[PDB]
Amino acid sequence: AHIFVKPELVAEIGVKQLQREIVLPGLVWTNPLTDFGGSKNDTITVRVPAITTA
Amino acid sequence: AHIFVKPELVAEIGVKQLQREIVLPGLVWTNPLDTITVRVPAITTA
Repeated sequence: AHIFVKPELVAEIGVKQLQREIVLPGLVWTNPLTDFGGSKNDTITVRVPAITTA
Repeated sequence: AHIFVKPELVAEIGVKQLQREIVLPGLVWTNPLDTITVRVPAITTA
């Protein structure tokens, strides 16, 4: 029978892998403490004030 | 290897111990002054 030699075409019709929408990083508390360098063991230990009872 | 001398930073970021909200005082009849007496007016019949 008739046999033809043809290329193998490749196209990008816009399909892809569906992925999550980024929401979480904009919500949590980011960077209250910055000077991690210049502190022992990379720790910026936060103080919490004292309360008392009468 | 390399050794650096760094201080222990202590910073306050607004985190504080959670405390109650003062609501009850001001809703109760307070009388600044040893003791005080309150006189209730008399009522009668007819």
